[PDB]
Amino acid sequence: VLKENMKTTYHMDGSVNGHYFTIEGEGTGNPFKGQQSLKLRVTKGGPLPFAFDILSPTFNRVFTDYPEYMPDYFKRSLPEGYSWERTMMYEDGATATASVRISLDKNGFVHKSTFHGENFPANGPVMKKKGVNWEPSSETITPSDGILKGDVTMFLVLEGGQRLKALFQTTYKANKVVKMPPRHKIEHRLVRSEDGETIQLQEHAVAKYFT
Repeated sequence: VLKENMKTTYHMDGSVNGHYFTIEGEGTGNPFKGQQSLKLRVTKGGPLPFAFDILSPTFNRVFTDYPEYMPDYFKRSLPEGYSWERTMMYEDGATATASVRISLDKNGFVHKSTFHGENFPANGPVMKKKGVNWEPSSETITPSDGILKGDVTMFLVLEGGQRLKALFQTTYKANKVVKMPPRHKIEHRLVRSEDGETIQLQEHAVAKYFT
């Protein structure tokens, strides 16, 4: 059952510019209100020599506020769950891919991810750890042959105020056949903070039709 207070355990293996790392952590949130808060720790390869923000959107569209009148592909995928694949193309030529499987154990969600980043400029804002936070965004969600496609133009706010642009494209694939929504959008607000060792993420997400 999907709880009003739903927990997640996270495991990520990844590399950025050939630097391998591992992240583990926990989350809690209200999936029906599209709210979640995460506590993440670097367990291998820390301190990360890159801005954590390029990883944060990898750490679950179940935590989206969907109206009753719109099909919720992600909540309908439960308890079987779903997986997703994502490409992230930065305007400076840097590229990243992410792969995630979302499933359940007795305590809540199990979130297992991989992340491969390369060709971020060595003296760019990401390797110099100048990321602050992503801007709020609007992701277009489009059905296509059993899976959903997501398309969102992202802007990472840097120290000093300039913005690094990247195009995110995601495919979302339920582990069973589920009824699928029409084209719509999801409005995101993802905020990163820090508590000593712990990297903290909070996301709010709401689904809406266009117009």
